Amino acid sequence: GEYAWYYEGRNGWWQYDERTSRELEDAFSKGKKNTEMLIAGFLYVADLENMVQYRRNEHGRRRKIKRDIIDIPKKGVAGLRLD
Ligand SMILES: Nc1ncnc2c1ncn2[C@@H]1O[C@H](COP(=O)(O)O)[C@@H](O)[C@H]1O[C@H]1O[C@H](COP(=O)(O)O)[C@@H](O)[C@H]1O
Repeated sequence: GEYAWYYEGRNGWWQYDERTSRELEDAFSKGKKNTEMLIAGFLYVADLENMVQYRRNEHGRRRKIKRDIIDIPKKGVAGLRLD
């Protein structure tokens, strides 16, 4: 039973990078309703009640997030395609 964090792409799921995934897991484990993440130098909000992420300070997409097993189909990790 091993788990990872994922964010929605247009037609699939991407796994979060290792550091961010650990931060999400910490926040989830403490019962936090939300947390902030640094993604490529930009601040994002992870809303753990509604299970969505979005950029903190400027416009962007709302992406679904989920916590699921490692052994699911996925597109890659943090924008780096699996080959
Ligand atoms: N948690 C994250 N980790 C890495 N990159 C991210 C993340 N959140 C946003 N970005 C990137 O930040 C940009 C703006 O996202 P927005 O509007 O939400 O703030 C996007 O390019 C985001 O990257 C995604 O989309 C790419 C295409 O994936 P397809 O739809 O073809 O599956 C792919 O690189 C994928 O990683």
